[PDB]
Parts: sequence; structure tokens; C-alpha cells
Amino acid sequence: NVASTFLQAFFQLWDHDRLTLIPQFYDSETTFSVVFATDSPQDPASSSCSKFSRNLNILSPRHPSTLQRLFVGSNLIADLWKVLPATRHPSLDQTSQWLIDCHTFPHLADPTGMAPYAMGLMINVNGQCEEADISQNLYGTRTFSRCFILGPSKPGAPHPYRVLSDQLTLHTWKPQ
Repeated sequence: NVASTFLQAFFQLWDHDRLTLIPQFYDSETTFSVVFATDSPQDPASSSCSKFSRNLNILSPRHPSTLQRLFVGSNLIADLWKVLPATRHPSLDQTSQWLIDCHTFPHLADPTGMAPYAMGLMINVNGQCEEADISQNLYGTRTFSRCFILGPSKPGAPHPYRVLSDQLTLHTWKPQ
């Protein structure tokens, strides 16, 4: 199971050494997205994304009830990831915590040009984690859904597969 192998490594790194993930799996073609709500009072990630978008003037005003999405190109991924809260994810060994779906996506082009089509992998992850922001002194449990789109990597890549798209949706944050 490639998804389990990828997610086990991905989330362990995401907790302790996330920036390592970018050179390994991410490239110039990749896009990263975060969906969050402005309404939440004690949400650390929402404030982090909100401040980040404002600083780079990326933010576009919407109704408070309306959901907000922040998407960044390859150059901005590292800086955005830095700002996001520290997280501790439960091991995938605990089946109750994670719901993982892995599906083939045979619509991708072949970078080599050797074959007409290239095999693509789509990974959807439902999980929970412990989000802590020390500077704010905010601690809580997060509910999230994350979607990965995997395709064949470009030449000189560390790994055979790369992340074409990464979409993170922040649903609920429970204090203490």
C-alpha cells in the first residue's frame, strides 16, 4: 500500500521536520491549499493563515460566514508551512483515528513521453491531531481532511512520485 507508506512518512515528518518534505516531494508545478473559517475564536491555524495572507496582500475579503481558502505556489509553501501550528499526529496503527482512501487516477500525462498516459494516485485522508501554538499559548485537538494528488516526478527528483496538489481543510478545533 503506497498510500500508507507515504502517509506514515509524511505525517511523522510533518510533525517534527516538515520542511524536509518540500525538497523530497514538492516542485515548482505543485500547489498547496488551506481551507479555514474566520469565525473560530481560539483557532490558531486560522489566525496564522489570516495573518500570512494579509502580510503578502493575498487575502480577498468575504463574508465572515463564508469560508476562506489560501493557496500558494512553490516559493511560498515553505514560509506558509513555517507559520502553521506544531502538530502531533496519532500513529496510523490506530485505525480508529484515521480514515484513508486511495484511488488510481489514470489521466496524467507522461513527463518522459515514452507512454501515452501516466498512472496517477489520489489520496484522501481524514484524521485528527493535536495543534499547539506556544507563542499564543493555545493548545487543542484538530479535525482535518487532507487530499493529495500524486503524479510521476520530473527528472532529477529525489523520488519517483511528486505532489501535484495538496489540499488541507481545517474543520474543527477543540481547546484544552
